[PDB]
Amino acid sequence: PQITLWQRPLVTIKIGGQLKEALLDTGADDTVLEEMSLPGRWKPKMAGGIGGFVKVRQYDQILIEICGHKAIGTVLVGPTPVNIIGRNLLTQIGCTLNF
Amino acid sequence: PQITLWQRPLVTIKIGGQLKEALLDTGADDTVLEEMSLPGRWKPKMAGGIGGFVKVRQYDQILIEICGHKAIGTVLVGPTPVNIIGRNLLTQIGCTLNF
Ligand SMILES: Cc1cccc(C)c1OCC(=O)N[C@@H](Cc1ccccc1)[C@@H](O)C[C@H](Cc1ccccc1)NC(=O)[C@H](C(C)C)N1CCCNC1=O
Repeated sequence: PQITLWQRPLVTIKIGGQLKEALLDTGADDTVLEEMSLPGRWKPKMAGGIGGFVKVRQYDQILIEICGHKAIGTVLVGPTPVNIIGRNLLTQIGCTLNF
Repeated sequence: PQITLWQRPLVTIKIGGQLKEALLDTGADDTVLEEMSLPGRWKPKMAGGIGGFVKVRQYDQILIEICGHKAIGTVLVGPTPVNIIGRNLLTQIGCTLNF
C-alpha cells in the first residue's frame, strides 16, 4: 500500500499470537513494543530516544506480521508510549520513502 | 526520490541560511532541530519521545528546504541528538511510505 503522512502511519501487526497497532517509523533503527507477553530468552538493553533512555528486553528472531507481510527479527520490549516498527523490519517488508 | 531503509533516511536541509542533515521521520508528528540560530519569536514547549521530555522553543511559519523541496511550518528547537523532519513537513514535500 501507499501511505500518506497526514495521519500517523499506524498498521495492524500480529506478534506472539496477539494483535497490536504499531507505528511505521523510518526514524527508528529498531522495533520497540509495549510491555507484552513474549516467549523465549532475552538480553537486557537500553533504547535511547528523545528525552533519554528506557530499559528494554531484547528478543532475537521474533516473527511479526505487519499489514500482512511476514518479517523475522529483533524486537525490543519495554515502557514505550507507542508501538514502533523500526527499519530492521521495514526493510524486510519492502518499505520505501517516496517524494 | 525513492529511499530504501537499509540506512538512516538522512537528507540535506537548508534552514535559516544554514545547511544541516536531518532524518526523514514518519514516526514524528513534529520537526525537531538541534540547538541552532533561528530568527523570530517563539513559545516554550515540551516534546515527548521514548525517554521522556525535552524543553524546546517553538517557531511557526519557518521555511525549510528538504532535498530541494520547499516547505513552511512549525520547527521545534532544542536538545535532540538527531535533527528530525516530522510529518508536518513531510506532507508538504509529498512524502509517502510504500510497501
Ligand atoms: C533511534 C532509535 C534507535 C534504536 C531503536 C529505536 C526504537 C529508535 O527510535 C526511538 C525514537 O524515539 N525515535 C524517534 C526519532 C529519534 C531518533 C533518534 C534520536 C531521537 C529521536 C521517533 O522516530 C519515534 C518517536 C515515537 C514517539 C515517542 C513518544 C511519543 C509519541 C511517539 N517519536 C518522537 O519522539 C516524536 C518527536 C521526534 C517529535 N514525537 C514526540 C512528540 C509526540 N509525537 C512525536 O511524533
